[PDB]
Amino acid sequence: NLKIFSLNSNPELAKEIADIVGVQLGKCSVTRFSDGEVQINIEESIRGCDCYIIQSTSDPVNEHIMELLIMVDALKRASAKTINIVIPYYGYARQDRKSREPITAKLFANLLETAGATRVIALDLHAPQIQGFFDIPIDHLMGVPILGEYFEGKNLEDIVIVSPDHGGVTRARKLADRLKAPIAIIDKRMNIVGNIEGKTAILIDDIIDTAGTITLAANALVENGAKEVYACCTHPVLSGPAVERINNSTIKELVVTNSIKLPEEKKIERFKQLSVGPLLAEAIIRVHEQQSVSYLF
Amino acid sequence: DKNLKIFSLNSNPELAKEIADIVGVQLGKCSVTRFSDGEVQINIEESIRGCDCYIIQSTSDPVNEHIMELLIMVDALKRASAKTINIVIPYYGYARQDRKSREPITAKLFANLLETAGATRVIALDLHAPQIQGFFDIPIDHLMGVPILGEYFEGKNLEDIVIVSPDHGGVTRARKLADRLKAPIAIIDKRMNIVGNIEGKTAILIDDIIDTAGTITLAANALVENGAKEVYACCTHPVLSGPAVERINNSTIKELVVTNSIKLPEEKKIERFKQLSVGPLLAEAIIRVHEQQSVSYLF
Amino acid sequence: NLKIFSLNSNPELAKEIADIVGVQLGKCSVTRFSDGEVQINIEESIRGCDCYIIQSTSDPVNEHIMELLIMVDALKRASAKTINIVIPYYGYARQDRKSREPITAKLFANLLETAGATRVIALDLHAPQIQGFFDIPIDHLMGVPILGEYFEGKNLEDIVIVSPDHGGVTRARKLADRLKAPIAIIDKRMNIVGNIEGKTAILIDDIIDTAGTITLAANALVENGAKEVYACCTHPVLSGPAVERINNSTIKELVVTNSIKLPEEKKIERFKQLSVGPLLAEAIIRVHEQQSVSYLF
Amino acid sequence: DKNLKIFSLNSNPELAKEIADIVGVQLGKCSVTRFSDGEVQINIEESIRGCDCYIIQSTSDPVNEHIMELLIMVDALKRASAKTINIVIPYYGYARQDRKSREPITAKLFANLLETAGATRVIALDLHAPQIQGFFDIPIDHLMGVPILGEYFEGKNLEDIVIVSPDHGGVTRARKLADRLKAPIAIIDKRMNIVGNIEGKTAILIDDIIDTAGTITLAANALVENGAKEVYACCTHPVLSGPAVERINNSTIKELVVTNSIKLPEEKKIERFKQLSVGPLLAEAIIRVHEQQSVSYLF
Amino acid sequence: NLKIFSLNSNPELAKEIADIVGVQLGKCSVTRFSDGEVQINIEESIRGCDCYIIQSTSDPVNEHIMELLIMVDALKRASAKTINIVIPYYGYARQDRKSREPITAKLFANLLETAGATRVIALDLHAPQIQGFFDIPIDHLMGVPILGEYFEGKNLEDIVIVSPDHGGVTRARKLADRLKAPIAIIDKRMNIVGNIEGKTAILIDDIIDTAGTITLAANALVENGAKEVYACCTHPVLSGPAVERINNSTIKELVVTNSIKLPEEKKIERFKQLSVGPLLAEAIIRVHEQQSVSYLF
Amino acid sequence: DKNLKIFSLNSNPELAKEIADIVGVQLGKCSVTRFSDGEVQINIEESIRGCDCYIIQSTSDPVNEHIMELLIMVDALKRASAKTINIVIPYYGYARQDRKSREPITAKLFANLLETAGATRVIALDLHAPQIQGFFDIPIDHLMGVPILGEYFEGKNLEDIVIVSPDHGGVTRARKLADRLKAPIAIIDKRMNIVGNIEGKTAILIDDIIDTAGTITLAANALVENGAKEVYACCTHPVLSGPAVERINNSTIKELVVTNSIKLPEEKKIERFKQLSVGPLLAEAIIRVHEQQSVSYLF
Ligand SMILES: CP(=O)(O)OC[C@H]1O[C@@H](n2cnc3c(N)ncnc32)[C@H](O)[C@@H]1O
Ligand SMILES: CP(=O)(O)OC[C@H]1O[C@@H](n2cnc3c(N)ncnc32)[C@H](O)[C@@H]1O
Ligand SMILES: CP(=O)(O)OC[C@H]1O[C@@H](n2cnc3c(N)ncnc32)[C@H](O)[C@@H]1O
Ligand SMILES: CP(=O)(O)OC[C@H]1O[C@@H](n2cnc3c(N)ncnc32)[C@H](O)[C@@H]1O
Ligand SMILES: CP(=O)(O)OC[C@H]1O[C@@H](n2cnc3c(N)ncnc32)[C@H](O)[C@@H]1O
Ligand SMILES: CP(=O)(O)OC[C@H]1O[C@@H](n2cnc3c(N)ncnc32)[C@H](O)[C@@H]1O
Repeated sequence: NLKIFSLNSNPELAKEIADIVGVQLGKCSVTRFSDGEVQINIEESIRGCDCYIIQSTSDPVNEHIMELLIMVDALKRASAKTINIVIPYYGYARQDRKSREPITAKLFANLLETAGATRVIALDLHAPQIQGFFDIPIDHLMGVPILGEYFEGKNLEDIVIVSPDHGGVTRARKLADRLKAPIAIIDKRMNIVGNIEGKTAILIDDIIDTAGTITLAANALVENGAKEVYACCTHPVLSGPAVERINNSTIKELVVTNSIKLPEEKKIERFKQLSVGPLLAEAIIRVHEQQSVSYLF
Repeated sequence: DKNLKIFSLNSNPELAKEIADIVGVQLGKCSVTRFSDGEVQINIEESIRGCDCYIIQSTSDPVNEHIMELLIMVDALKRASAKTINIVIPYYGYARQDRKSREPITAKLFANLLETAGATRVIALDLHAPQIQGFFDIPIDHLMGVPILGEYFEGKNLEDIVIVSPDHGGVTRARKLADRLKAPIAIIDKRMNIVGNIEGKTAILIDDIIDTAGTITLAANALVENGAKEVYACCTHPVLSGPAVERINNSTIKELVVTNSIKLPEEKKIERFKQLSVGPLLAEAIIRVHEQQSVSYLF
Repeated sequence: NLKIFSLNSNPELAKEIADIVGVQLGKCSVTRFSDGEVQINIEESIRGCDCYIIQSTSDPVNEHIMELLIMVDALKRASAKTINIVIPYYGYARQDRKSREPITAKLFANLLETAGATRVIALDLHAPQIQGFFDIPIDHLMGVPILGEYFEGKNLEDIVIVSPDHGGVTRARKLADRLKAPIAIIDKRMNIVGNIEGKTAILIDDIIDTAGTITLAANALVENGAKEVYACCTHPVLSGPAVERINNSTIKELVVTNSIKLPEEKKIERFKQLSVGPLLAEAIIRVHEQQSVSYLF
Repeated sequence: DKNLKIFSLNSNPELAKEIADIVGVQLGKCSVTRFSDGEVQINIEESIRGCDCYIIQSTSDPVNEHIMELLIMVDALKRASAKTINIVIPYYGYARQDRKSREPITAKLFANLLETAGATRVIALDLHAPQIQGFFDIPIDHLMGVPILGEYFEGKNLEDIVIVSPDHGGVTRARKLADRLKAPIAIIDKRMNIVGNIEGKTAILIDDIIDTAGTITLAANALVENGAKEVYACCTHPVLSGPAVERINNSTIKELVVTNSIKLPEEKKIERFKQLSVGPLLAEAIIRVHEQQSVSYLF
Repeated sequence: NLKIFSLNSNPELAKEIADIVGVQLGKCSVTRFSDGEVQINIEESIRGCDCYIIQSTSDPVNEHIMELLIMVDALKRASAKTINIVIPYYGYARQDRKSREPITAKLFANLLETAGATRVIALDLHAPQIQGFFDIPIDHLMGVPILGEYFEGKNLEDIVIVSPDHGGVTRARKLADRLKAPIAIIDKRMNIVGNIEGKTAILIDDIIDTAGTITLAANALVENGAKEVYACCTHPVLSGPAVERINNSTIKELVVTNSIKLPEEKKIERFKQLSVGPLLAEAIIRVHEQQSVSYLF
Repeated sequence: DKNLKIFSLNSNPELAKEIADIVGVQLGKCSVTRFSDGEVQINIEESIRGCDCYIIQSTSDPVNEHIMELLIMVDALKRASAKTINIVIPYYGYARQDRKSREPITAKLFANLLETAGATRVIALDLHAPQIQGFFDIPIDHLMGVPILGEYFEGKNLEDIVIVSPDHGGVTRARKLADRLKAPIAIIDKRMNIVGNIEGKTAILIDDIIDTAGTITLAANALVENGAKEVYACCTHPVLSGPAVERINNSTIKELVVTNSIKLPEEKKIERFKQLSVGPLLAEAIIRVHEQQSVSYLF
């Protein structure tokens, strides 16, 4: 009785997951009328089923958010037993606190619960406490282990983990612990805090948006005598001049995951993308059958 | 009062600017940008603590983007301690998805989203279905727009006119206008056929919304094909998506009358055309609502 | 684990349904104390069962509404697994919009959900959008097909479907499509709009309340040269002088359903009542077992 | 203020008219008819936008009809943008169904219905159970009615009196009156027996409600049968259903004292009887509540 | 799939129950940090299970209330299927009505539902209508039968049941009906109402807190010529000088239940404690398997 | 206005008394006792019907007792018809339990409890996590406390200073202070190691909370061990549980700076120490909030 659907955000990721678990993406239409309104029409009875919806609320965030919500509404109204959401990328998660502004990450939670979600599955939220913005169950998969493993495997010499900013220090520590390495941060107010001479430095953030912060960081590192420089993040937002900026940066290589569907029209040069499909696929099953999900950490 | 702060999001600023000027107030200062990211950014550069904020926004194309900024705004205001957050919606997008099989009822989902976000009340103009009004549990005032069009045509001084309902759902609206003008009604039983006398008459086609202009142009031509003196068309909401304009410019429609509830496509112009403003009405509605003077008086 | 109960509105309809599906109406007392308060006392354990309640909120609407709500409350408090409501006739559905008035159809929805309903099954609501006044699942059975079939079977000549008023046009179309006939409406402000000379006209509304609107319509038709006249509606409210007015009308025959229990003390003369028990009975099962309910349209 | 609009539904208009006159206000104008259909119709012919509306209604026989109109009224008002919708319930029907097996707790369901409909607050008089007060989450002020009856009897100047509790639940209420009159108490341990000295005494029977008058008449007669000087009976809520009147007119009760919280049956009259008004109290309660002057001062 | 947990209130009672039903108290830590905050850490996957929590909100009420709530939250967030609460002693139940005060018994209900409870099982609430403060199902076990049986068994002569105060009369009647005895009350404003000369009197209240009310009652009885005096209550709160006062009273014997864990440091002399474990144990099962719970009255 | 009623529960009365005196108001009269039973008793001896009540309470040790009385108070006030029930929390207990496995998120449960009880809004000071702010849906103003400490140190006129983050989460806070003082930052990468130049410097250790004083003392000593001119330490919330005091009195900390958000242990005194008051700030916050004057101006 398990049905999985993919909306428009990251279909390639969604089929990969579906194949790993072993089902066919649901028969559903997420269409559009002449104006600009979405017309969801579920092409099959899901009465009493456990439906999983896969969707990253990546660019354009508002459109993806709305179709997600409308789908939920369609499912709820159509008598699904559970409506479970799998969000590889939680858009608006940076707007998690306040001088005279909204807290969109919270508004979203509230919208999703209103719409009718039963539970949520997420990957590396910008702030781990966003988890508390919900009152329905939510499982938080972490993504650092994946990158750690790819780096661990690289066998680089005297490496140092670097936090591009003041909020990254925790994440940097998590990765520093894996590779058993020291940490240093970019005190950009721009300055380096910590020994980093002749070292292989790895820059890491949760999201690489405009690639502004990070490229500037990599160059400063080099400018301060670092053997070579790598950069990784979970969510490849790469908006604006991001690609051009990186292709021109000193970054030996950029490591990212497929939580967000890559821009088809512009390619990073030195680059590697790891998949998170295996991880989410495993969580679906484990949640669907009620097996320890904590077992994956 | 000085607690009447009014904001305009991106849907129809010209209309907003107008309703604010008419009222006699400066549009609240508010950063309503989008990050390059596409996510919506909001700064409200003016303490609104304890104020009564009115937000003006049509959820017209693109509906999902406008809906989201509206919601985010509300959230900003609620979190920033506004006293009341009142929504003025000249055009309620998704009002066509008002029932089901296995389909959603987006007009209802929206209501639910808006109340969740934190709205205090709503002001609307000609909803596709008057019962959408009941999808809310917060107060909502529903302004009719027919009177405005009625009046334009009345001063046109036409003779031998018949009001026409393009479809099976328009009959009520057609009646409202037929009354206001003391004219008979006829409908297009498109299954396509005319039901009622219309020979040599000046026919006025009326719908709440003119979207693709498909339904209506085809209607006008059929009228002509059935010997009607001349043909006019009106609606409140000018959605005009797709080939709408081209289709009308080529239609037999002597003239198309619409309101400025939805911001007109800047890049394509109807030829024989007239747009009436609904700013005076909403401005009036806001005032009455704000000071608690009867508004039923409009309706 | 399926239990069905009948309150006081339309017990004959309720037993018919119960027999079709195959169970015994629940052991429950819907009594009254000396004053005028209802005393519900469920004569059997329904702990963990799926309870279906059958009730039309017909005259007197307020009494029927209250017992329904009290029953729900009794069931909820007694640990039913699901409390599902089957409403053959949704009273107050005409009060679905606003000059300075309530929207009772919405207040009701809200009351029913507060009381504890799990879902609703309805037949021909005055306004299809009332369906959206709820946030719990609701299935809307339509009743026109039934009447269409009885008319289709009649083999009448050059028939025309007539909408007694400006709101009936949609319904009229639905029936016009069945019998493959043309439509005409009564533009009562009173006038006929459309060809209807020498035709067999069928008047149709969702409800025939005081029978005012409709009788006056039938006579006007005749007065405008119509071969003969029939009239149908789903819900036979027939309040006031309704019967007398029809018995005196020109209506060759009046077709109605048993959604509302007929006045025992006054009989229409030329008349036919079709049952909706088979339809609802089928919906119960299909909902209870989770089979496509959309399959019935 | 002029924002104190008061409405009366059908339960007890004489009482309502009185509380309005006392306060000094004209009862809000409101069509509160029923369609022939039996469904309840409502028009509120007077903009109440932004006003503070008080609704007066006992949910007495028929309880379900009165409950429904009350709810529909509230809905009308909420949808029509009243500022506050405050309910004044002289008699809270269903207060006897206050706990369970497989039975409902209607007093609670009601609270939940009233809040759902949209009430802002409630004012009540002698609930069958004081803890019903906790079934709400909106503010509720509970007026006691014993003081009123206490005072009538006090000025009667009787001697050698004993307060009697008709049953096991009345003992508290009996105490309240025994105190207010400095008298002893005795109860009817009906399982039927007297518990306490009562010989040659003037006994006063008191219950919150006198419904079928079954319990109480039988009590009075037993008292007499046990040598009591004379017997009086009082209660706040005169439900008097069934054979109540006949039973009392035939009882040994020298006199029955009640309040006008429930509208008296027009077609049958008690013989030896006295009705005290609770209008002055509620009127007072409304005023204090409305201007926010302490009301605990009553209680 | 049934798991039972015990928090800190009455663990002895909790194990007794667990043994009767047949399971092991859950693997969970209800710890404390240096400051004073509780750290709940559920030592095992309960995903999809039906969890029963046993806890009396006895002294200290606020601490016990908070751990209960935190546990619920932990369970809800951890995906329990149902979170069912067994409360042998409902603290704050005397604060059930209002001159300018809170109604804590109601605030509590609201807190418990917010936290995430599915249902409640309680024993002798101070006010039976507290039952209505909830909107989730609640089963109310009564405790008088137990004491009745112990008294019935005692074979005492011409006994009279006594209500220490004006609110106890109902409870007194329930017990008077068991032993087929008459009732009398203490009209303390202090006076006796009813014949009680040379009789064996049994004083009964739901709770014996400071033992003030009751000891003073017993002595008055004696002072009015009563053959001998016994006293019973369900909930042994015994705060303050309670024990000393009773040990010095004329009470031949005090009968109580183990709904509240007895003060380890001070012992009543003439005393008997009956267990309520068998009763609750039976309710767990019957609720868990959905069998008539009403069957136990 | 005279509708600014302020109450103090048991957490930090000296602070409360101060914020009330500063504002210029008499602390609302309210019995806030506990029965011998241990259950909390509440009488509010002063009609507050229609008033705007502010409650001051840190949910410091014992957290559960303070939380419960706060909730019960709110309940009392809500049931007693207060107009607004506004909470001032100098110290938000449980802010450390802000995420998960199989653990609760008590900071969130609390928010949910407070809103259920009936709060209208919240005023807080330096939450452990700024996003806790989003756990609420009622308005909440978050006051930063760094400015206060910044200023003390600024007037100390030190030279060659470095701000130090005891741990991986403090880096932001350290930056805020480094900025306000134009100093560099260094952190303790305790996995224990120093990251950044700190030789011969005057180091200031800063955390939001100093609980067991474990983390920080060990940090100060390591600094010294790495050749730092001298060492100071500051935090907003002085939890000082366990061996905290003893550990600091023995540490190398030249001086410890804290605020009075949490009431100091009466039985044990730090030696080299300075406590700054946050009363002026909250007092100011209350006023701005109450009259609806911008408060962002603080932050
Ligand atoms: C760097 P931080 O400590 O994560 O601070 C978060 C800030 O980034 C901003 N922000 C939120 N949405 C973002 C977006 N899409 N574009 C850029 N930054 C974002 C917000 O103003 C927020 O206060
Ligand atoms: C418009 P109607 O003929 O009164 O019936 C409503 C129908 O319009 C459809 N619909 C909803 N959104 C639409 C849109 N943007 N464009 C066209 N039709 C739409 C619905 O599927 C529904 O079947
Ligand atoms: C004919 P319509 O377009 O369905 O308009 C509905 C109107 O009928 C009225 N109405 C509602 N309840 C009704 C009833 N029981 N009696 C008569 N008409 C009703 C309402 O005032 C409502 O506005
Ligand atoms: C009235 P009591 O003796 O205090 O106990 C309450 C009982 O009255 C019953 N009851 C509820 N509604 C009633 C009514 N209208 N008439 C008589 N008894 C009723 C309940 O079933 C309950 O058992
Ligand atoms: C004797 P009663 O009729 O049960 O009245 C209940 C009263 O006892 C008081 N009360 C509540 N909590 C109590 C406690 N823990 N200590 C003493 N009495 C309590 C309350 O003020 C309440 O109004
Ligand atoms: C404090 P951190 O190093 O920023 O990470 C938060 C951790 O502190 C823990 N925690 C929560 N409450 C605590 C308390 N009172 N004392 C110490 N740690 C606590 C949580 O378990 C969580 O793992």
